[PDB]
Amino acid sequence: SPSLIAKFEKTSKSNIEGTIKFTPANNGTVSVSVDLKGLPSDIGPFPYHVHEKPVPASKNCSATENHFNPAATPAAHEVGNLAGKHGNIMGESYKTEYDDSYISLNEKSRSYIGGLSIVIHANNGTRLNCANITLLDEGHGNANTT
Ligand SMILES: [Cu+]
Repeated sequence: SPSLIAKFEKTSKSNIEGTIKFTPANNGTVSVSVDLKGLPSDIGPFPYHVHEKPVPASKNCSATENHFNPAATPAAHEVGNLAGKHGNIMGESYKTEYDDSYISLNEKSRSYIGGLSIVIHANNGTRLNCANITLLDEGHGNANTT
Protein backbone atom coordinates (compact mmCIF):
# COMPACT_ATOMS: atom_id res chain seq x y z
CA SER A 1 0.00 0.00 0.00
CA PRO A 2 1.22 3.55 -0.76
CA SER A 3 2.98 5.84 1.70
CA LEU A 4 1.40 9.01 3.04
CA ILE A 5 2.43 12.40 4.44
CA ALA A 6 0.91 15.29 6.35
CA LYS A 7 2.62 18.62 5.66
CA PHE A 8 2.16 21.31 8.34
CA GLU A 9 2.60 24.94 7.29
CA LYS A 10 3.17 28.15 9.24
CA THR A 11 0.47 30.85 9.07
CA SER A 12 -0.81 33.68 11.25
CA LYS A 13 -2.67 30.99 13.20
CA SER A 14 0.37 28.82 14.08
CA ASN A 15 4.15 28.61 13.65
CA ILE A 16 4.07 24.79 13.69
CA GLU A 17 5.66 23.43 10.54
CA GLY A 18 7.15 20.18 9.28
CA THR A 19 5.91 16.73 8.32
CA ILE A 20 4.54 13.45 9.57
CA LYS A 21 5.33 10.63 7.18
CA PHE A 22 3.79 7.14 7.06
CA THR A 23 5.63 4.32 5.31
CA PRO A 24 4.77 0.62 5.23
CA ALA A 25 6.91 -1.61 7.48
CA ASN A 26 7.52 -5.35 7.33
CA ASN A 27 5.72 -6.90 10.34
CA GLY A 28 2.18 -5.63 9.73
CA THR A 29 3.07 -2.13 10.93
CA VAL A 30 3.50 1.39 9.57
CA SER A 31 6.64 3.42 10.20
CA VAL A 32 5.84 6.96 11.38
CA SER A 33 8.41 9.78 11.11
CA VAL A 34 7.63 13.08 12.85
CA ASP A 35 9.71 16.17 12.14
CA LEU A 36 8.17 19.34 13.57
CA LYS A 37 9.33 22.75 14.73
CA GLY A 38 7.78 26.00 15.83
CA LEU A 39 5.77 24.45 18.62
CA PRO A 40 4.45 26.71 21.49
CA SER A 41 6.16 24.56 24.14
CA ASP A 42 4.71 26.08 27.35
CA ILE A 43 1.15 25.15 26.31
CA GLY A 44 2.19 21.57 25.55
CA PRO A 45 2.70 18.66 25.76
CA PHE A 46 0.82 18.36 22.50
CA PRO A 47 -1.59 15.54 21.77
CA TYR A 48 -1.94 14.78 18.11
CA HIS A 49 -4.39 12.46 16.41
CA VAL A 50 -5.79 11.41 13.08
CA HIS A 51 -9.21 13.08 12.71
CA GLU A 52 -12.14 11.97 10.57
CA LYS A 53 -12.54 14.75 7.97
CA PRO A 54 -10.18 16.72 5.72
CA VAL A 55 -8.84 20.13 6.62
CA PRO A 56 -10.88 22.45 4.34
CA ALA A 57 -9.44 25.26 2.24
CA SER A 58 -10.16 27.69 5.10
CA LYS A 59 -7.61 25.76 7.26
CA ASN A 60 -10.17 25.61 10.10
CA CYS A 61 -8.90 22.74 12.22
CA SER A 62 -12.31 22.42 13.92
CA ALA A 63 -13.82 21.22 10.64
CA THR A 64 -11.80 17.99 10.85
CA GLU A 65 -14.36 16.99 13.53
CA ASN A 66 -13.57 14.09 15.83
CA HIS A 67 -10.84 11.49 16.23
CA PHE A 68 -10.61 8.64 13.76
CA ASN A 69 -11.64 6.21 16.52
CA PRO A 70 -13.41 3.48 14.51
CA ALA A 71 -5.47 3.19 28.38
CA ALA A 72 -3.20 0.57 29.96
CA THR A 73 -2.08 -1.04 26.69
CA PRO A 74 -1.56 0.45 23.21
CA ALA A 75 -4.39 -1.39 21.42
CA ALA A 76 -6.89 0.03 23.92
CA HIS A 77 -6.19 3.57 22.62
CA GLU A 78 -8.14 5.15 19.80
CA VAL A 79 -6.67 4.15 16.43
CA GLY A 80 -6.08 7.76 15.55
CA ASN A 81 -4.66 8.46 19.02
CA LEU A 82 -1.05 8.49 17.92
CA ALA A 83 -0.05 10.58 20.93
CA GLY A 84 -1.81 8.38 23.47
CA LYS A 85 0.08 5.35 22.22
CA HIS A 86 3.45 6.82 21.30
CA GLY A 87 3.85 10.01 23.33
CA ASN A 88 2.59 13.53 23.00
CA ILE A 89 4.68 15.85 20.90
CA MET A 90 6.62 18.10 23.23
CA GLY A 91 9.16 20.89 23.10
CA GLU A 92 9.74 23.64 20.58
CA SER A 93 11.09 21.04 18.12
CA TYR A 94 10.23 17.38 17.95
CA LYS A 95 11.70 14.60 15.81
CA THR A 96 10.84 10.96 16.38
CA GLU A 97 10.27 7.63 14.67
CA TYR A 98 8.09 4.71 15.72
CA ASP A 99 5.96 1.84 14.40
CA ASP A 100 2.17 1.88 14.71
CA SER A 101 0.32 -1.40 14.19
CA TYR A 102 -3.17 0.02 14.15
CA ILE A 103 -3.30 2.62 11.37
CA SER A 104 -3.43 1.27 7.82
CA LEU A 105 -2.13 2.40 4.45
CA ASN A 106 -4.26 -0.14 2.61
CA GLU A 107 -7.01 1.63 0.68
CA LYS A 108 -9.21 -1.44 1.14
CA SER A 109 -8.57 -1.55 4.89
CA ARG A 110 -11.02 -0.28 7.48
CA SER A 111 -8.26 1.55 9.46
CA TYR A 112 -7.05 3.34 6.31
CA ILE A 113 -5.85 6.85 7.17
CA GLY A 114 -5.45 8.20 3.61
CA GLY A 115 -7.54 11.28 2.92
CA LEU A 116 -7.95 12.04 6.63
CA SER A 117 -6.17 14.71 8.67
CA ILE A 118 -3.90 15.20 11.66
CA VAL A 119 -4.53 17.83 14.32
CA ILE A 120 -1.94 19.01 16.84
CA HIS A 121 -3.49 20.28 20.09
CA ALA A 122 -2.34 22.31 23.02
CA ASN A 123 -2.52 20.41 26.29
CA ASN A 124 -5.96 21.95 27.03
CA GLY A 125 -7.45 20.59 23.77
CA THR A 126 -7.24 23.76 21.66
CA ARG A 127 -6.42 22.94 18.03
CA LEU A 128 -3.18 24.65 16.95
CA ASN A 129 -2.47 23.38 13.43
CA CYS A 130 -3.62 20.60 11.18
CA ALA A 131 -2.79 18.98 7.86
CA ASN A 132 -4.33 16.64 5.32
CA ILE A 133 -2.86 13.16 4.90
CA THR A 134 -1.94 12.86 1.20
CA LEU A 135 0.21 10.62 -0.99
CA LEU A 136 3.94 10.86 -0.33
CA ASP A 137 4.91 9.83 -3.87
CA GLU A 138 3.60 11.15 -7.18
CA GLY A 139 4.21 8.09 -9.39
CA HIS A 140 2.53 4.72 -8.83
CA GLY A 141 1.97 1.42 -10.60
CA ASN A 142 4.17 -1.58 -11.33
CA ALA A 143 5.60 -0.07 -14.53
CA ASN A 144 6.31 3.41 -13.14
CA THR A 145 9.13 5.28 -11.41
CA THR A 146 9.07 8.36 -9.16
CU1 LIG B 1 -6.89 15.60 17.79
